[PDB]
Amino acid sequence: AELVSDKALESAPTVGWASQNGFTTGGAAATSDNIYIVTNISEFTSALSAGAEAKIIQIKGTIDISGGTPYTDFADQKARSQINIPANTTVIGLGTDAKFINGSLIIDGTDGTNNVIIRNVYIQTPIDVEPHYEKGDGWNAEWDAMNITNGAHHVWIDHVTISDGNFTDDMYTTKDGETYVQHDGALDIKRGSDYVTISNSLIDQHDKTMLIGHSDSNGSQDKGKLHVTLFNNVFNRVTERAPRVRYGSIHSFNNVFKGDAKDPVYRYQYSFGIGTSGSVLSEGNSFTIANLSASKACKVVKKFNGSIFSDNGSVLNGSAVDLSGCGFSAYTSKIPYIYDVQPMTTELAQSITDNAGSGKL
Repeated sequence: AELVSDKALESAPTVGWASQNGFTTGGAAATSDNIYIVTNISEFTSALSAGAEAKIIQIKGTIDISGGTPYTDFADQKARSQINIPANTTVIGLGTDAKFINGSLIIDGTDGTNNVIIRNVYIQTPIDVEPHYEKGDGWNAEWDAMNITNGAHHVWIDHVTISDGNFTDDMYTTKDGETYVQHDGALDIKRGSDYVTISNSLIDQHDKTMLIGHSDSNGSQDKGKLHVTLFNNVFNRVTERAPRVRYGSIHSFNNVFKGDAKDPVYRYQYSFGIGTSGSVLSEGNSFTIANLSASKACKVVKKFNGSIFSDNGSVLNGSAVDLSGCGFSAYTSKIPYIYDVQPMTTELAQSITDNAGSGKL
């Protein structure tokens, strides 16, 4: 097929981990026969089967991963909804309505997957039709919007939007006196994955959001990996976990967080969650949390089994913050790439808001 989106040939920016120890170029080097334009699930997987071949897959309209047939059970959903992205792929949205629904975009590096670029597309979080019951922990949903696992590396998420969509948590029903939880995390990055850059993206309206380093026992595999750079993104109405990281080395700068500690549906808990052996370097970020007094600024960065967190020139409700008294060790590791962290202002944050997410490339 032909190439419509001209920016489809782009590679991740010099800035970020996805450009360290190798470049992320997706299917740029795709041959004309590896340049598709899918409009439905059949075509989508049909193209994706080019496997490790350089490919440019253009999304036109909404792709209903369910193919119109709702999932009968867990098996069914597992079987059909987990769409895999093969190495050297560039999934780019066309125009403003590039959307995916009833599924999960999986970047599983078990078969060597690497060098992926999901760009300019909306992914509405999937609804698990058969949540497991962890007695004492109640109902638990299974699928995310996008999962990067099993060593996957050199992935670039840009102008992507992950949201709950037409089905938000306040629409949950209740099964056996418990709340039928049908949403898992929005974006996951686990089991050895590395070199990831998320930019100009929007995660809006969701509970458990981004979990990096799924388990704090997996250490050995996760140790010294999971380098994620997040900049110019917007986390709006997300309950917890901008990055909630174990082992990882998160670089979140010039991002826009906006929520409300008393929201009716997604109550702000924190943004950065420093987990076991995790480290986060926050800079020039904008934290606009309704109902959050400056005298409680440390609510934005919560501890777990970690401590390495450093922030620079970020703001809470339009004014400089000081997380220094929150009790964290300094981020001593170096950032290999060169970068310009712009001084966060109302203009900037306002600007970042306008250009974050799909349909705005």
